Amino acid sequence: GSSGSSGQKKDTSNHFHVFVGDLSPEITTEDIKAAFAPFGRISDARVVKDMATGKSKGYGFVSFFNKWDAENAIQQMGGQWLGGRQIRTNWATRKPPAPKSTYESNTKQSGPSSG
Repeated sequence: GSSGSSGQKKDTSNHFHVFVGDLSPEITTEDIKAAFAPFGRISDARVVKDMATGKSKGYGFVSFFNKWDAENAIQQMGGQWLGGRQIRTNWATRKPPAPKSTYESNTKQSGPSSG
């Protein structure tokens, strides 16, 4: 059959992670997995919980194997209702762009030598 395994790396590096918030107080990890299921194949997914009481933090995270899945969800899901309340979605992590670019030739040399 056609090769290519689903995910042979325990680390979530080649995946597209998505931030999720505004979740209801009962919304579990399975609620999120169900909600984002029709948008793509999920691997990592959880409901953030407070480290002092162990109760719902309000936010969660999801991670899709392909970009197109995550992109679709961020746009569409960001305004939909889950558990009877709205939710908020965006990219879990990003990187800022560079300011500007130019070119130069200042780094000249000669090196009158042989061997």
